[PDB]
Amino acid sequence: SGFRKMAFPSGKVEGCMVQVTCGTTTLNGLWLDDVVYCPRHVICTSEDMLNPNYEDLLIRKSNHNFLVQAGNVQLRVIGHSMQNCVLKLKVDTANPKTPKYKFVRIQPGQTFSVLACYNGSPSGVYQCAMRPNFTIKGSFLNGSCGSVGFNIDYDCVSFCYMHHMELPTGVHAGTDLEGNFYGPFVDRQTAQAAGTDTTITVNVLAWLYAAVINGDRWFLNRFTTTLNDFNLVAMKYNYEPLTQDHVDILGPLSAQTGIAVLDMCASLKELLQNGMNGRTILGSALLEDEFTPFDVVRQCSGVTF
Amino acid sequence: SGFRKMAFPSGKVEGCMVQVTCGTTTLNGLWLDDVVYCPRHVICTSEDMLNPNYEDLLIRKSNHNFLVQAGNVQLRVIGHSMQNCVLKLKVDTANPKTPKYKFVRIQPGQTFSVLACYNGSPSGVYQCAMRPNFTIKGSFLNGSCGSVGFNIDYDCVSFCYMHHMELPTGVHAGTDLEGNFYGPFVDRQTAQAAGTDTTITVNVLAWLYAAVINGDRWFLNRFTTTLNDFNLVAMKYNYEPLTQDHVDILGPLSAQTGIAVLDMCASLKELLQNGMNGRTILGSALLEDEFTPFDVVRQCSGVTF
Ligand SMILES: COC1(CS(=O)(=O)N2C[C@@H](C(=O)Nc3cncc4ccccc34)c3cc(Cl)ccc3C2=O)CC1
Ligand SMILES: COC1(CS(=O)(=O)N2C[C@@H](C(=O)Nc3cncc4ccccc34)c3cc(Cl)ccc3C2=O)CC1
Ligand SMILES: [Cl-]
Repeated sequence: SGFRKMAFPSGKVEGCMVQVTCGTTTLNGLWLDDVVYCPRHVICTSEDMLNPNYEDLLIRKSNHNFLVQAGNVQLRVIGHSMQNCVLKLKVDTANPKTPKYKFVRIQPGQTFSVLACYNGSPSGVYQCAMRPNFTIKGSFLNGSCGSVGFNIDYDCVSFCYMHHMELPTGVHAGTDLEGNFYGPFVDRQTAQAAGTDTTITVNVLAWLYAAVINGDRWFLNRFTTTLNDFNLVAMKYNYEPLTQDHVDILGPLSAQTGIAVLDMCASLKELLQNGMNGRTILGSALLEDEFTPFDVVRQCSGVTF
Repeated sequence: SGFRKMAFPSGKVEGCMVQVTCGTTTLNGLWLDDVVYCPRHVICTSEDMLNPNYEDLLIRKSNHNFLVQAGNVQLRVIGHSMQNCVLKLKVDTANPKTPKYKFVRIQPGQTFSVLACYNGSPSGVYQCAMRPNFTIKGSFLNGSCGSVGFNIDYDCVSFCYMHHMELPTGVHAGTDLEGNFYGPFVDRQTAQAAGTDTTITVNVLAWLYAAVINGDRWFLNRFTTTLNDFNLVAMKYNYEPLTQDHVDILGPLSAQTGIAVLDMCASLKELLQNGMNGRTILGSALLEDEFTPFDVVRQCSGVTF
């Protein structure tokens, strides 16, 4: 029993964190095999940030202009290249702590663990989700650039996010490990704003199933709904549309609890209308959307209470 | 910006997790130097658990009855002894991954990171607090016994909790690393209940300071109060008493935000008597009490390990 916002154990990722310095700028890098990956804005001065010409700035750099530090050991840079918004520094030593890994680009609604780092040193681990507006609600300060997001399903680490910037609303933007930004963002200090955010409906449904598995049913009702009537209602509460894909994905949780997806959809509709009336669901007074169907299956028991 | 329930990086602890098997029972162990620490109930069958005489059960065991597995390597048990509710298995190999460590007994209200393990393999990391009723609200399934709680102080891991059991309410009970239970619990299959819980007042105040640092000030008011007046209010809402020690500990957060601790108490008093009125604080509709004053400072300043 219990249901917590659970992050993956960070040890496999901690062994890859390094500190990258280019002139006056210092940030974090990810050292896998003989390559160190970091945000390309490490080559920028504060006077460059508005409209940087990265190719022009990079062509003026040599290998020895990049200082890479792993613990208290200096790594020797023997090559450098740019792939989209990520800089790849070839080093003379393969990381002995390199775990089995993959680079994956995730979709909105997907969750991951973030290992927040400063000066190549991990300071904390937390779980978060890729918001529908392609931002993440992280906890990041100046110097956290280069911190990564990952999932560790089985023994392989799937890297899905590298931190690049904070937007004026306090939310964060970054790229996949191939340097492609999530969302309509750019690595420039120009005016950029996150689009209107929405609640991840399939994730709220998954979390309602997690509550049934753990013994709670106060929110269920005798009603059902069509998929379209649910979306007509939920979108009036800024909820993302629920697709047939989402309904199919919730199939196993539906079979485990005995509650059809569209019946859980009717329960959600009622919750949005009534609020909780002083009650909580899994220790929360809000509807939680940062647990996917896959997270619920991984954390909860296979036997309903 | 941002504020997350953040756990310490788990890597130093992951390198210590092993699987302990005694007959039919399998659980987790903590391997530090040449000793493996695990719950002493590993020697119990389902019949023994009803009324166990642990010394009598232990005297029957030999070193070879205990199977200890570190990754895919079998460790050789060369001795065994009991300290309170923890079993100590002496092994022929010192753990090469043993970090700098201490065993500390924490007090209610203090927080720690939990590395949830199954079969000696870490599956997740989450942050939680020692509740005033000495239980923890964890996320644990069968096989999680032996999972540990810890904090990191500079480069030293302070082990403070080892998981033993789940109570009927779904909350958890365990011991320090010297086998002393937190709370009025015993290690046996018998009816036990968590006492009435209370809210950790100094922690709610710390979290209100965190919200102010993050630009959430709607709950601030022009009022102040006294320790006597506020403690009457706290007693009424099942809040733990606030002492002069708590006020002193909140001193730095008070100086950083410009809000005197009893100024923040008058905000908390108004929140208790009147609610949030449809508003949230740091994305929560409840008053959060699982962040200590030190956690707020550490996360708002980026301390690394
Ligand atoms: C909105 O103003 C901020 C960010 S900034 O310092 O002005 N800044 C510097 C930098 C940036 O965001 N860095 C940071 C990353 N993560 C969390 C940060 C929390 C505080 C300070 C900086 C942080 C950046 C990088 C790129 Cl690729 C593009 C733009 C910027 C940029 O705008 C103060 C929040
Ligand atoms: C309250 O009923 C439960 C627990 S139990 O299975 O009946 N049980 C087994 C065991 C125990 O708690 N184990 C578990 C620990 N953590 C999470 C667990 C989730 C499910 C099952 C077991 C879990 C235990 C150990 C000690 Cl030292 C003393 C007593 C017990 C005990 O009572 C069904 C939840
Ligand atoms: Cl995805």
